Amino acid sequence: PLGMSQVQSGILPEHCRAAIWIEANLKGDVNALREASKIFVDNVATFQAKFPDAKLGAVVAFGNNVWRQLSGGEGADELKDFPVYGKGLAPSTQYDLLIHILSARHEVNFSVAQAALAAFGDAIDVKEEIHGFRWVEERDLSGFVAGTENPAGEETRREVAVIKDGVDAGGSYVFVQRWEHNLKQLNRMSVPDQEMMIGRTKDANEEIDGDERPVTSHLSRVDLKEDGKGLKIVRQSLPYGTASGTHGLYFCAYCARLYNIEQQLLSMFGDTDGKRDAMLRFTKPVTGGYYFAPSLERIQALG
Amino acid sequence: SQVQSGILPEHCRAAIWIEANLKGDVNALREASKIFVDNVATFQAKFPDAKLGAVVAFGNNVWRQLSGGEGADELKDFPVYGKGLAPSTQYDLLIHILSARHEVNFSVAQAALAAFGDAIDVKEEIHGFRWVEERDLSGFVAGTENPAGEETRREVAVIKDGVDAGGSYVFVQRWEHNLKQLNRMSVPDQEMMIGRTKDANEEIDGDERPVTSHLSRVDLKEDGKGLKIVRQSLPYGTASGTHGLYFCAYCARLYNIEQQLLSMFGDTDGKRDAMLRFTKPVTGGYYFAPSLERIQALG
Ligand code: HEM
Ligand code: HEM
Ligand SMILES: O=N[O-]
Ligand SMILES: O=N[O-]
Ligand SMILES: [Mg+2]
Ligand SMILES: [Mg+2]
Repeated sequence: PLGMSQVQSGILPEHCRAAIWIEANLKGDVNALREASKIFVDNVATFQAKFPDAKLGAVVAFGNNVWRQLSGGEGADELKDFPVYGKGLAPSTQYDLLIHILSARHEVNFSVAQAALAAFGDAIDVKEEIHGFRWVEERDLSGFVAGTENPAGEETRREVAVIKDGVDAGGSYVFVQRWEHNLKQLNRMSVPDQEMMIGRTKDANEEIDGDERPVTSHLSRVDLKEDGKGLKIVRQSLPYGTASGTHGLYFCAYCARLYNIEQQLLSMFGDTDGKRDAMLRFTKPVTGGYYFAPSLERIQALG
Repeated sequence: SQVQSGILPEHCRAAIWIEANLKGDVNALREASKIFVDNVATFQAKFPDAKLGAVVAFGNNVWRQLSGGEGADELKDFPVYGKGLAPSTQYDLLIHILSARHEVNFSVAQAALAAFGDAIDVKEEIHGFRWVEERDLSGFVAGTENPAGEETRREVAVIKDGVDAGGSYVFVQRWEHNLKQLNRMSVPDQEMMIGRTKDANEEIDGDERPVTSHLSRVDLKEDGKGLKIVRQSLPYGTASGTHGLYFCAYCARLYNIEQQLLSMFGDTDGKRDAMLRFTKPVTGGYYFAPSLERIQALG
């Protein structure tokens, strides 16, 4: 549709059961990312045509250094390399390229991931590939329901995640961060203590009032308002891993303003008020990066 | 004697395999196995749509101890085949979980680990998934000639009588595919390597395909009697890292599996399976899956 800016298909879908994230560095000349990105989004359209019931979406997104090159420095004014927070409590592993694929069918996501790798070829060095899965009752592996207060429905998710006007219209900022859960440590905590750590009840998933939970509770850290206006984000996080090996949450969020994500990280990691998130008692982040997801027509026009 | 629930279900969408060694007292496996099979029954009741099943199976040394040397006459440690071309990684314990729902399998695998606790040392945990059109990652449909329906699957996989009635022998072997090597082959050449056409999945006449084709290696008859097995194999891995097929088969006789391995790996006639051009096995083990009644009678 001329004069408009179409969002990449992976930002908005809700309740998808499976995802693949690929994070990679650029190995050679940045020009190689131009044709590869166009091939990949075309492949996504082909898979959507072949598998209409998968409800597939995907996003290509770029780190600061390569996006500044590809854009000539226009727009994406908030973009920067992911900093450390809490002096290293949240480590930084900023890469050049993020691919996020999500759908109702893991097997379709796998084919799409293979297509991404064929498009980019040896221009990229893959740093990790994570297969996310929705767990029972949409719970995080800790046993708490994850997603309840996420923006709901296309209209509100667009408001929160999608830039509305100007050169970046239809684009979004992305944050990804892989957490490694220590479930043995979690299971040493009583359920009441776990509920004070999160800020919601475990079985029934009821919010515990802000004046009845510690300021270190996760909800107290991240449910932030500025003069009454919530700093909302669109989360796409999923569980990942093996039962006997590494497992946790692959955190992913989209926002039209990087600012909202950063304020939540400054809060969680001790930089705002000297207190940190209680979830650090059982889980820790081991990666972190910021990316810019251009509109689809900005990709299709790379050249 | 009732069969363990994971042998017979067809067309699973996802599986988890856990291979482990015994670190503690062999007697710890008795109570743990009973706990786990009860967990599986509870999960089936909670998730009836999942069509969940699971199997606990034991390596030769531990099974001889748990059984007092009675039955399981064919059981032995997995040897190398082809003098080492197929490696051997025999462990003490196999747990196989399968269903329509990966997330249910994950909860079941956590329950297995809780039941066995620190008596076991996990050596491998593999998450299988059914790919598009039930194809192996090579692009060839996998499973077409597998026994179909409970009647025939019981005939092939489940021991009929005696002390082992309701049990089965299990073989597991992880393969690592090199899809770059595969993709350098023309499609006609790939078809002659497998023995079936790629898109349409039609058998190529045995008289017109190479004797090294996969089907010529594994579709074996003895005076016209097919040496059938029940395969539960699935794709696994990451797109950018290691990926392949996790091969898994059940049979009432270990013999049928072993004859296929001797054929594939050059021991029978000096010829090897043509798929070794692009994929290779990296683990291998044999296990005995007792009936449920036998498990209940352990401790
Ligand atoms: C180990 C990692 C994490 C776990 C297990 C986790 C878990 C949860 C849970 C259980 C909830 C409550 C239900 C819900 O409304 O979704 C929640 C809410 C939320 N989380 Fe997290 N989370 C993690 C990391 C993060 C990070 C890193 C951020 C932000 C940078 C974040 C932002 C949010 C937000 C904004 C909410 C909604 C709060 C509200 O408005 O009520 N989470 N999370
Ligand atoms: C890389 C590993 C393997 C791959 C990709 C593979 C793939 C295939 C394919 C594409 C077929 C044809 C369709 C079908 O009927 O299922 C097939 C058939 C079969 N495979 Fe394999 N296979 C592998 C390993 C093995 C092993 C290790 C064995 C036995 C020990 C085996 C036994 C069989 C049998 C019995 C059949 C049916 C043959 C017939 O009666 O037509 N396969 N396999
Ligand atoms: O709130 N973590 O998706
Ligand atoms: O024939 N391999 O499942
Ligand atoms: Mg709130
Ligand atoms: Mg035949």
